Amino acid sequence: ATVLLEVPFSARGDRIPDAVAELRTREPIRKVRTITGAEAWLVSSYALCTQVLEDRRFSMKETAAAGAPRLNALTVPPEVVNNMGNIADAGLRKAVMKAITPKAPGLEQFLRDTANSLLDNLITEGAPADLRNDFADPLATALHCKVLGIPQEDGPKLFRSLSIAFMSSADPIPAAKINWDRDIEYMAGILENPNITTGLMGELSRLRKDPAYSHVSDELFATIGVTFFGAGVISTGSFLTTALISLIQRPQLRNLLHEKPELIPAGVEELLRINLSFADGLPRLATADIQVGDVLVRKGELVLVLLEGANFDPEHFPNPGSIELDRPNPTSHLAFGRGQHFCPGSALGRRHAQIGIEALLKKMPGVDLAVPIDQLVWRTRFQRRIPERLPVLW
Ligand code: HEM
Ligand SMILES: O=C1N[C@@H](Cc2ccc(O)cc2)C(=O)N[C@H]1Cc1ccc(O)cc1
Repeated sequence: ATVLLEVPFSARGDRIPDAVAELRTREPIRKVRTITGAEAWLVSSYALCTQVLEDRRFSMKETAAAGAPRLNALTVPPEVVNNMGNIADAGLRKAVMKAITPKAPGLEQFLRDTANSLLDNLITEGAPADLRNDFADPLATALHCKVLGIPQEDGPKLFRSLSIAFMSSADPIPAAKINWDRDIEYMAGILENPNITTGLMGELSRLRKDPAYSHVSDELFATIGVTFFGAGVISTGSFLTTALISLIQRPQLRNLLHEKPELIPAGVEELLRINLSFADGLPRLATADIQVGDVLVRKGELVLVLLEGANFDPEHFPNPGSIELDRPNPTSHLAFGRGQHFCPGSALGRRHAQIGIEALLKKMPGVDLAVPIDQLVWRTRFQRRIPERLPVLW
């Protein structure tokens, strides 16, 4: 006798498990057990993943309902599971979106300058270099401080909340609340700080005192700062780190992008498509009985949308494991999700990775792993797959 298939399958972000293609072929929606002991439906084909993400009756907000089957324990207050809905209801969606585009004057130059400075420092120090802790994550952190309008020197402490905030735990995490409450206090102080006049927080600070927003809560304004910093920094730092591994393990592609940096955007789109950074399926709770393939999902059941299930589906992306720069459907992957919850930072995430990779290939055209790939240490019970250190030489 065996127990019900458990998720997630592997914390390794450098290879997709054979099980994903097996499930997709044989049972593209099937029952699994999560780390909390709950049962859930794991969806692993492009067609079914898109169906679930495009049907609002599969609800993110409702995953926070008391007594629901859970993927993992909340690390934020339950109301924050409705974060984007709260932002939209407050009439703040357009302003938040506008503040986090990569198109602000000087922002891309700041990204380039920061990436180049980080790389110069690594070169000065000598190989081996850690491309996660000393490149990708600081680049993500510096970017988000700039985007938010907050001091660069405040980034590191905010960043250090993230190894706990983005845990994927069976049980509540006391440290997550300590850090959350502290980080909220910090953002509340930022809103009251007359020096903060630029970026997302400068704009929220002005809107907070505009009569058209007088009944939006201070709680929401501070929450937007903490959540956009955290989701943006964890997602961009983790994606760039694992994309760097994908590229290092493809010297022919690495050389092509070095020789023809104008192909970097197409390269980054394929790196997004094959990315294994999301450690868990995207969770939704059914709010009605809904037919998904061969399964009638019942009201109150948990559904997990496996992004790599969709993104490696050969019926949508032929030769799915191969990076191909000339696909006819290159942005149709689900790396940024789909539907109501489509990533609001997608353009910024693309630009962070493009500029990071452009700078790395210019400064370190000979970049390679400095340890056998199996020696990377993959973070466990986390909402992202990332190596603890990424040692390289050049
Ligand atoms: C390569 C980088 C990124 C990747 C791969 C990524 C991926 C995703 C995905 C898959 C979702 C959908 C989650 C779901 O449907 O349950 C999402 C949502 C979200 N992301 Fe991103 N993200 C990235 C960068 C960013 C950035 C730069 C920001 C902000 C500065 C951001 C903020 C958010 C927020 C607030 C949501 C929730 C949206 C909603 O619920 O409507 N992300 N992201
Ligand atoms: O619960 C939320 N929390 C925040 C994201 C977030 C989670 C934890 C944290 O410490 C900070 C931000 C949100 O914007 N919306 C929801 C849904 C969500 C969760 C994770 C994620 O990567 C994206 C969306």
